[PDB]
Amino acid sequence: SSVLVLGRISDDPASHYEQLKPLLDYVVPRMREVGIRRGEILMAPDARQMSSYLRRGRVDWVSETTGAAMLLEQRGSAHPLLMTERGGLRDFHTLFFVRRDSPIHSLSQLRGHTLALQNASSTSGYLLPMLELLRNGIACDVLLSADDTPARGSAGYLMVGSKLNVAAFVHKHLIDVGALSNVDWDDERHMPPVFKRDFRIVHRTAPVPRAVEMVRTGMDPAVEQRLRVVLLQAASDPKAGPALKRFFDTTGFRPLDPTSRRRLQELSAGVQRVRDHV
Repeated sequence: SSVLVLGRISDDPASHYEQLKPLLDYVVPRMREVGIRRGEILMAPDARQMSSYLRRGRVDWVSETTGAAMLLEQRGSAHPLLMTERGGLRDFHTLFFVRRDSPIHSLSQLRGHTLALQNASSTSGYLLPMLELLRNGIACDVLLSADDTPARGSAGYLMVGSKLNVAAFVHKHLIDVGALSNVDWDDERHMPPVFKRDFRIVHRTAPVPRAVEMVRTGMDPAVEQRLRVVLLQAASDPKAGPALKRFFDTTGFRPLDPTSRRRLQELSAGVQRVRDHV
């Protein structure tokens, strides 16, 4: 009530912490006029724990990619505050990549082969590629280990965790295909040029909005309204520049409109379909 709790779903609380605190310290002062005296960070390992936190009022505000955000909205636990823009981009998309020497030239040829995915909360590294497979009728069974092979006829996926692991498992001939975002592709820490030069892109998904600020359901409306106003004016405030750079390189927030509302409804439909089948 008197505390504002910011978080996100995170498999790396050590890095993500420092990405959240600066913006929080910018925001908290500017909320005094609606009750807020202080702030805390509270991350969670997955969507299900974050969702519990949200419903129990232990977290108030999260910044998420849009697939992950819909996982939270589906469980009744949060709703969108603003659309968020990162690295100058409103949208992003997933691409599937193989080694150049691979026989694979199209999504349809994932059949008989393995796919590296990230973790169940990743928009670009799990939700969107699984959705893509569903749309194309490509069965994709979970594989238990890198020794396990798919059915002849189906793809199979292996959860490798990190973005770097997706690149490194495929580079080293351990798994046939990898899924990463288009942003991830041009980012050298997750797609090292030494691996990239040995990869070829074989499929692209349709884009989705890049990210969204979500707030817990039950948030007091004047707190909600004011958090919205504080973030909206942050992009243009010099005093917020460093914090926004730290906050996953956020370069803009904007209100919701009929388009972004529709596109999240579509993406939520797809996410639910991924969840219905996995």
